[PDB]
Amino acid sequence: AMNSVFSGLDMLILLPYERRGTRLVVEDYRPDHIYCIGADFGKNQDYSVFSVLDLDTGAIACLERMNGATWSDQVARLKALSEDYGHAYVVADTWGVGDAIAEELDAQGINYTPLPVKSSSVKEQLISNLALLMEKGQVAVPNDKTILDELRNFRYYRTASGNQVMRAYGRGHDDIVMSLALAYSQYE
Ligand SMILES: [Co+2]
Repeated sequence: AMNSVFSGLDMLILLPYERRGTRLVVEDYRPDHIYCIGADFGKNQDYSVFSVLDLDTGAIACLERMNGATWSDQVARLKALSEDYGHAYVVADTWGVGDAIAEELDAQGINYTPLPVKSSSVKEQLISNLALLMEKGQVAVPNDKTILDELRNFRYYRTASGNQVMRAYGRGHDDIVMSLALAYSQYE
Protein backbone atom coordinates (compact mmCIF):
# COMPACT_ATOMS: atom_id res chain seq x y z
CA ALA A 1 0.00 0.00 0.00
CA MET A 2 1.05 3.62 -0.68
CA ASN A 3 0.51 4.64 2.98
CA SER A 4 2.41 1.72 4.61
CA VAL A 5 4.47 2.60 7.73
CA PHE A 6 6.61 -0.53 7.53
CA SER A 7 7.96 -0.22 4.01
CA GLY A 8 10.86 -2.54 4.96
CA LEU A 9 8.75 -5.60 5.94
CA ASP A 10 10.78 -7.57 3.37
CA MET A 11 13.89 -7.16 5.69
CA LEU A 12 12.10 -8.69 8.71
CA ILE A 13 13.74 -11.92 9.95
CA LEU A 14 10.97 -14.50 10.42
CA LEU A 15 11.44 -17.01 13.24
CA PRO A 16 9.79 -20.37 13.88
CA TYR A 17 8.07 -20.82 17.24
CA GLU A 18 6.03 -23.14 19.38
CA ARG A 19 2.56 -21.96 20.42
CA ARG A 20 2.12 -22.67 24.18
CA GLY A 21 -1.39 -21.30 24.87
CA THR A 22 -1.22 -17.50 24.82
CA ARG A 23 2.60 -17.57 24.16
CA LEU A 24 4.47 -17.88 20.90
CA VAL A 25 7.86 -19.18 22.07
CA VAL A 26 10.80 -18.73 19.66
CA GLU A 27 13.59 -19.39 22.14
CA ASP A 28 13.64 -20.33 25.82
CA TYR A 29 15.66 -18.19 28.26
CA ARG A 30 19.40 -17.90 27.49
CA PRO A 31 21.03 -17.07 30.84
CA ASP A 32 24.06 -15.41 29.19
CA HIS A 33 21.81 -12.81 27.49
CA ILE A 34 19.91 -9.78 28.76
CA TYR A 35 16.24 -9.26 27.90
CA CYS A 36 13.50 -6.68 28.08
CA ILE A 37 9.74 -6.88 27.52
CA GLY A 38 7.61 -4.43 25.55
CA ALA A 39 4.21 -4.29 27.26
CA ASP A 40 0.85 -2.98 26.01
CA PHE A 41 -2.12 -3.53 28.38
CA GLY A 42 -5.74 -4.14 27.34
CA LYS A 43 -8.72 -2.19 28.68
CA ASN A 44 -12.11 -3.93 28.28
CA GLN A 45 -11.91 -6.24 25.18
CA ASP A 46 -8.60 -4.88 23.77
CA TYR A 47 -5.59 -7.19 23.46
CA SER A 48 -2.68 -7.14 25.86
CA VAL A 49 0.66 -7.96 24.19
CA PHE A 50 4.01 -8.69 25.83
CA SER A 51 7.04 -9.01 23.55
CA VAL A 52 10.25 -10.45 24.98
CA LEU A 53 13.36 -9.09 23.21
CA ASP A 54 16.85 -10.58 23.50
CA LEU A 55 18.94 -7.39 23.66
CA ASP A 56 22.14 -9.28 22.76
CA THR A 57 20.76 -10.61 19.43
CA GLY A 58 17.86 -8.22 18.63
CA ALA A 59 15.44 -11.16 18.31
CA ILE A 60 12.02 -11.66 19.83
CA ALA A 61 12.30 -14.76 22.03
CA CYS A 62 8.64 -14.86 23.10
CA LEU A 63 5.41 -12.98 22.43
CA GLU A 64 2.36 -13.32 24.65
CA ARG A 65 -1.03 -12.02 23.53
CA MET A 66 -4.57 -12.21 24.88
CA ASN A 67 -7.77 -10.28 25.40
CA GLY A 68 -10.39 -10.39 28.10
CA ALA A 69 -7.80 -10.98 30.87
CA THR A 70 -8.37 -9.29 34.25
CA TRP A 71 -6.06 -6.40 35.06
CA SER A 72 -4.38 -8.40 37.79
CA ASP A 73 -3.93 -11.40 35.46
CA GLN A 74 -2.28 -9.10 32.86
CA VAL A 75 0.22 -7.95 35.52
CA ALA A 76 0.74 -11.51 36.84
CA ARG A 77 1.43 -12.86 33.32
CA LEU A 78 3.89 -10.03 32.75
CA LYS A 79 5.60 -10.88 36.07
CA ALA A 80 5.93 -14.54 35.07
CA LEU A 81 7.33 -13.64 31.65
CA SER A 82 9.88 -11.26 33.26
CA GLU A 83 10.89 -13.98 35.74
CA ASP A 84 11.08 -16.62 32.95
CA TYR A 85 13.63 -14.41 31.16
CA GLY A 86 15.90 -13.56 34.10
CA HIS A 87 13.93 -10.66 35.63
CA ALA A 88 13.76 -9.07 32.20
CA TYR A 89 12.89 -5.42 32.62
CA VAL A 90 9.55 -4.25 31.26
CA VAL A 91 9.04 -1.19 29.02
CA ALA A 92 5.40 -0.55 29.85
CA ASP A 93 2.98 1.78 28.14
CA THR A 94 1.42 3.13 31.32
CA TRP A 95 -0.72 5.77 29.55
CA GLY A 96 -4.42 5.19 30.17
CA VAL A 97 -3.79 1.97 32.18
CA GLY A 98 -5.55 3.29 35.30
CA ASP A 99 -4.66 3.34 38.99
CA ALA A 100 -5.07 -0.40 39.67
CA ILE A 101 -2.50 -1.53 37.09
CA ALA A 102 0.00 1.22 38.07
CA GLU A 103 -0.34 0.27 41.75
CA GLU A 104 -0.08 -3.45 40.98
CA LEU A 105 3.15 -3.08 38.98
CA ASP A 106 4.70 -1.45 42.08
CA ALA A 107 2.99 -3.71 44.62
CA GLN A 108 4.11 -6.89 42.76
CA GLY A 109 7.73 -5.73 42.50
CA ILE A 110 7.83 -5.78 38.68
CA ASN A 111 11.10 -4.70 37.11
CA TYR A 112 9.61 -1.98 34.84
CA THR A 113 10.21 1.43 33.32
CA PRO A 114 7.25 3.55 32.18
CA LEU A 115 7.11 4.68 28.57
CA PRO A 116 3.67 6.28 28.27
CA VAL A 117 2.54 6.53 24.65
CA LYS A 118 0.85 9.84 25.40
CA SER A 119 1.12 11.66 22.05
CA SER A 120 1.66 11.27 18.31
CA SER A 121 5.23 12.58 18.86
CA VAL A 122 6.11 9.77 21.30
CA LYS A 123 4.35 7.18 19.12
CA GLU A 124 6.22 8.46 16.04
CA GLN A 125 9.63 8.18 17.78
CA LEU A 126 8.87 4.59 18.89
CA ILE A 127 7.56 3.54 15.49
CA SER A 128 10.29 5.30 13.46
CA ASN A 129 12.91 3.52 15.56
CA LEU A 130 11.24 0.11 14.92
CA ALA A 131 10.95 0.91 11.19
CA LEU A 132 14.60 2.02 10.97
CA LEU A 133 15.82 -1.11 12.74
CA MET A 134 13.56 -3.20 10.46
CA GLU A 135 14.92 -1.73 7.22
CA LYS A 136 18.46 -2.39 8.59
CA GLY A 137 17.65 -6.15 8.95
CA GLN A 138 17.81 -6.00 12.78
CA VAL A 139 14.22 -6.97 13.65
CA ALA A 140 13.34 -10.64 14.04
CA VAL A 141 9.84 -11.74 15.04
CA PRO A 142 7.76 -14.93 15.27
CA ASN A 143 6.62 -16.00 11.80
CA ASP A 144 2.94 -15.65 12.64
CA LYS A 145 0.41 -14.28 10.16
CA THR A 146 -1.48 -12.28 12.79
CA ILE A 147 1.74 -10.42 13.74
CA LEU A 148 2.83 -9.85 10.14
CA ASP A 149 -0.66 -8.72 9.13
CA GLU A 150 -0.79 -6.13 11.90
CA LEU A 151 2.56 -4.72 10.78
CA ARG A 152 1.38 -4.82 7.14
CA ASN A 153 -1.81 -2.91 8.03
CA PHE A 154 -0.14 -0.18 10.10
CA ARG A 155 -0.53 2.97 7.99
CA TYR A 156 -0.04 6.71 7.71
CA TYR A 157 -2.99 9.14 7.78
CA ARG A 158 -3.48 12.87 8.36
CA THR A 159 -5.46 14.77 10.98
CA ALA A 160 -7.83 17.63 10.09
CA SER A 161 -4.96 20.10 10.73
CA GLY A 162 -2.52 18.11 8.52
CA ASN A 163 -0.54 16.39 11.33
CA GLN A 164 0.66 12.83 10.73
CA VAL A 165 -1.12 9.93 12.44
CA MET A 166 -0.09 6.28 12.48
CA ARG A 167 -2.83 3.70 12.99
CA ALA A 168 -4.23 0.41 11.85
CA TYR A 169 -6.01 0.25 8.49
CA GLY A 170 -9.81 0.08 8.66
CA ARG A 171 -10.95 -0.81 12.16
CA GLY A 172 -7.92 -2.87 13.08
CA HIS A 173 -5.64 -3.28 16.06
CA ASP A 174 -2.10 -2.14 16.76
CA ASP A 175 -1.32 -3.76 20.13
CA ILE A 176 1.29 -6.09 18.60
CA VAL A 177 2.91 -3.21 16.66
CA MET A 178 3.13 -1.09 19.82
CA SER A 179 4.43 -3.94 22.02
CA LEU A 180 7.18 -4.62 19.48
CA ALA A 181 8.08 -0.91 19.26
CA LEU A 182 8.23 -0.64 23.06
CA ALA A 183 10.64 -3.59 23.18
CA TYR A 184 12.83 -2.37 20.33
CA SER A 185 13.03 1.15 21.95
CA GLN A 186 15.78 -0.43 24.10
CA TYR A 187 17.79 -2.07 21.32
CA GLU A 188 21.10 -0.50 20.22
CO1 LIG B 1 -3.26 -1.65 22.69
